[PDB]
Amino acid sequence: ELLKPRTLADLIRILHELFAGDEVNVEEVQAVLEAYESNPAEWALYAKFDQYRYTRNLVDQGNGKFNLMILCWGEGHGSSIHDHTDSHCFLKLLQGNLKETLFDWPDKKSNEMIKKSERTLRENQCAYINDSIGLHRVENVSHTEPAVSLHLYSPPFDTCHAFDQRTGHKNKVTMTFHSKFGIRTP
Ligand SMILES: N[C@@H](CSOO)C(=O)O
Ligand SMILES: [Fe+3]
Repeated sequence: ELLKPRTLADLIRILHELFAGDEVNVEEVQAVLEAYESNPAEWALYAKFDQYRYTRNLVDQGNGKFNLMILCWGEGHGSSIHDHTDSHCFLKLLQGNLKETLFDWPDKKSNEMIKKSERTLRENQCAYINDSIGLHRVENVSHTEPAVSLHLYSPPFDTCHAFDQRTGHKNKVTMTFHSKFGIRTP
């Protein structure tokens, strides 16, 4: 039975229930994430920005089944074209807007990676990606408004690949956390 999360804390409790087993009902997880109405007071602790690039701030470790984190995107900050290491990845906007550009997995032959589609993700909306859907880039294209998003990955992963848009060549990258549970983790 899926109920509306009343607060971020309630959302976390609900997620622990939805991930108690060995599989993931993607549509139910997406629905509960969408239903949580972003309340900035509840997540201010995690919203730690860096001047030069987007930051990843761990909120909950999901008793091992998932990581829930808040990403903070300065004006003009974006990601690489990347995969998600055989994990489910949910993205919900808490503040601002992000542009998501989708790409196909490259062929082994070196070639320009052409965009398959793009969309604008708006406040409170929840998107989903996995490697079977494709690769993506996420960017805050705003010149005036920082963006904040809530991300859930299951299983957790701390490495992925970044893809060179001009060739499709990939490189392994290790992901780091700017903070964990509200504490800066240099
Ligand atoms: N996967 C990127 C953010 S775009 O993914 O919903 C990251 O976790 O840093
Ligand atoms: Fe991503």
